[PDB]
Amino acid sequence: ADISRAEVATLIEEGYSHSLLAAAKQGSTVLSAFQNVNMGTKTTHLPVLAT
Amino acid sequence: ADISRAEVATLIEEGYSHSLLAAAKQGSTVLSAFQNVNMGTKTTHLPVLAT
Repeated sequence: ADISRAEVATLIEEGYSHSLLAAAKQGSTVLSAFQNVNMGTKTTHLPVLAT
Repeated sequence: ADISRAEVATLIEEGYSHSLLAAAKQGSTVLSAFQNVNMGTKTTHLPVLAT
């Protein structure tokens, strides 16, 4: 007869590590490339020179 | 049985922005390339060597 690894049960604990549990978040490209314009309503008009 | 956006009509105001209504004006090239001579009268004579 013997002592197997399965004969010792939860005297053998399993560990945990968060060393692989991170990812950098990536923002919107267009929100950093261009001016953000605040709005107060669904539709904003912008006049532009045309001739 | 509900209020759509088109059921509220002009209780919704449309907005305006001038953030797109600007342009730098471009000067004359010949007035920056060459000497600007201050004239007091319509005609100035300049003699030049010719032979």
